[PDB]
Amino acid sequence: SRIHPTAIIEPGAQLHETVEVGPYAIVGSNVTIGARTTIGSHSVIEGHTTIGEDNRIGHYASVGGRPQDMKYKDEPTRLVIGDRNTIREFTTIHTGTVQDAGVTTLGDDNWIMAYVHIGHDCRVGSHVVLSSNAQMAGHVEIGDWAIVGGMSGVHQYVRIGAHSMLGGASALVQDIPPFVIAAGNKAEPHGINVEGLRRRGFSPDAISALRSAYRILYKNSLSLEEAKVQLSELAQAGGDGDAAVKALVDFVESSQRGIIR
Amino acid sequence: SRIHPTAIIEPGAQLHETVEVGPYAIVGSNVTIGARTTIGSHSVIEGHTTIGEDNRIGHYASVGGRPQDMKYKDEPTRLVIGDRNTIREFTTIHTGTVQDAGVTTLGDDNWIMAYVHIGHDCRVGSHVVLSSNAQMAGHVEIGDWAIVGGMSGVHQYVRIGAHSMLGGASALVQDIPPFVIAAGNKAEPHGINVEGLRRRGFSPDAISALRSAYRILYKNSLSLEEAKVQLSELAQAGGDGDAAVKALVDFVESSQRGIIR
Amino acid sequence: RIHPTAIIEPGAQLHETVEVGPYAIVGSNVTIGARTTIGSHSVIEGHTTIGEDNRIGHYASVGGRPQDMKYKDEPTRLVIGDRNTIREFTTIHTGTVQDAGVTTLGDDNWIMAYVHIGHDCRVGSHVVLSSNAQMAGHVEIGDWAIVGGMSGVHQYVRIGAHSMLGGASALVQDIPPFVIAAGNKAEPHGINVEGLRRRGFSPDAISALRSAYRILYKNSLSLEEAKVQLSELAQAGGDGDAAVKALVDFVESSQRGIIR
Repeated sequence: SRIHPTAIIEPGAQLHETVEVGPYAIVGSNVTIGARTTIGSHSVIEGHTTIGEDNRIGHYASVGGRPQDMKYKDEPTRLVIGDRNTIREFTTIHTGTVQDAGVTTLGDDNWIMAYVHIGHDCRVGSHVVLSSNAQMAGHVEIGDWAIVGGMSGVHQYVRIGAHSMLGGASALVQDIPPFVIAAGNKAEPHGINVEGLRRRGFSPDAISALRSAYRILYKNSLSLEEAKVQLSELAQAGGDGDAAVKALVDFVESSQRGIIR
Repeated sequence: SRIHPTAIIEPGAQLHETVEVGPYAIVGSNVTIGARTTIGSHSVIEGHTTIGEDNRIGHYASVGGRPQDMKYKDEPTRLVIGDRNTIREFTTIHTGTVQDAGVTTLGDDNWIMAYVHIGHDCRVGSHVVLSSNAQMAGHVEIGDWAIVGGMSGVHQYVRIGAHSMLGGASALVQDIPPFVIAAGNKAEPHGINVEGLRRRGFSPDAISALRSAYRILYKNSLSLEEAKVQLSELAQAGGDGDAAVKALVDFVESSQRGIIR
Repeated sequence: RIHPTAIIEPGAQLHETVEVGPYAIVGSNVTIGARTTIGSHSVIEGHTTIGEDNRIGHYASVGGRPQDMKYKDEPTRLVIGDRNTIREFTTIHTGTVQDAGVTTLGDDNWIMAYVHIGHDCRVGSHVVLSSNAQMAGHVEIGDWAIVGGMSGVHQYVRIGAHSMLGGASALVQDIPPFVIAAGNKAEPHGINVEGLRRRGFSPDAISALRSAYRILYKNSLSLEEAKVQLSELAQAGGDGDAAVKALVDFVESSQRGIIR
């Protein structure tokens, strides 16, 4: 049996014929699951939840549970998950709220370790690593390739930029710009994520441009507005780093909570 | 049917006819559950445990497990939970120890989020919010309406005053006085919980008296002895704030671990 | 003894006296020795060997695969000894072929709820891991060590025997044996005197260790100077000499360095 005889697939659940479901797991009536996804023993998949293909969901995974927001009134809010995600034990990923945009999202190729909590209305990209017991409150955005260290907590509405890194045992209450390492309680910036950018194929010129960008943003007493002018010009320098610097200034121009400093 | 056929209700458990119990849940022989309480799938309710009415206990909730105290020798100690509590996933609430009063207590209208841990002999009031992965070691008192932020740890024997707030990712090793906001590792005081109090119906004059009390206690260079005298006088001003200030000074005077500074 | 709803995969080797509660699962490569009990909903898997007189609670994930992205399904191992208490929502993982292929726990350990023991950890005996203490890969924990609740331990850190880590601490370097540490990040705060007394260390041995602590941390010595002076104390033939030797051998073998 691809579906264990002790699993409960509630009428209405839509599972591709190739989906495997382990013992004592439950799949709710409003769940849709794509090809080759596996669900481990004791997991509960619920909510108005769409899961993609080739996902490896472990034991005791709570996927699609309702928001922990006291304003939630049982609205059929949504959770959408892409492909090739690894989701480990004692994880929680919640659906959205009608006060925001009604949907929590997770992309592709993510690595979600044990005890990780993804609150209502989060938007997580692709190739993200969420280490053990990393916990995000509502409406957190996490860009592609970001790494969140273990036993870290992230405040509601915070944005974590693409290719950024949050050290373990950190408390993050403002935005991490893309490409930046942050750490501490509360978390502060500590340079460009050089090791990460090297492993991902960024050139020494692109990395060197981002080091300049970091200096401009943090180490010259520039106001955020003054920094944006300088960063915008650096983004047009004609170098390997142009696109990366443009992503940085687009992220800082759009910050709600402001950025860590 | 209200009790899922795969749920195990041990002979001797006393459930009101309207209690619902989901798949693969277990309810122990010494458990009592009152009207309209729902127990989610995979949950284990055990110990000498009394649960009230209209409680919403989610999946994978461990309610009434034995103390994690090396002195515990399988005594039939108790856990008492009131009415209208919401208890989410991967939660742990333990019975008491015979070295204290043999009981852990939770009142009514509490919001207990995922990964929350309530150790032996805790005394939790009503309208309390315990955010995700807030963990309380043994013998912690939590006053009505208090809020504890996510990923926060509270040392054994700490008291959390009514209407106080502890920020996320904080470590609390001394008492938080009622009406006070605190944050950090270790946690320090950061003023009166002004907006909380206003939303709960505290008058402008009551809040102003509490702001004055906060300065007396923390900002005016007074010894603890001098602050207690001045607080005792402020509590007799004849204003709306009198009862709140009295509660504050009565709390300060009863502290055994001391108050946060 | 085995609840009818428990799933014991063919191949699992359980002593006749092992008890297994409702809805628990024991994998085909697991061995479990005499008088060990497994609570409801627990999943015991991997190439896992568990000893005698263990008390494993509900929702215990024991023998799960490494969270290392390099893991490719190799038959790596977890070994647990005797008389361990392992509480709820715990995770203990097997090893990786990039280290020595095995995660190990000794005897008489107290493993509280939400504790995480990552791949390739090596945990001794009489260790207390308090609620939600989490250890990344390749963490070594010496005998009698106590790790406080909601603390995180970086990969490859070594916790010395008889040490203590306070709650809500973040440990990124080694704790020498016999030392108290606390904070985010964790810093040293003296010899664990109360611990040593309870465990039978003599007053002379404790005084030697306090002297050793000052040499290492309080006397403005370089590491190289401190090591020579600790070695000279270890050679002086007093009660406590073996303990001081253990300290300097630990400091000399540190890869990540010691907390300061």
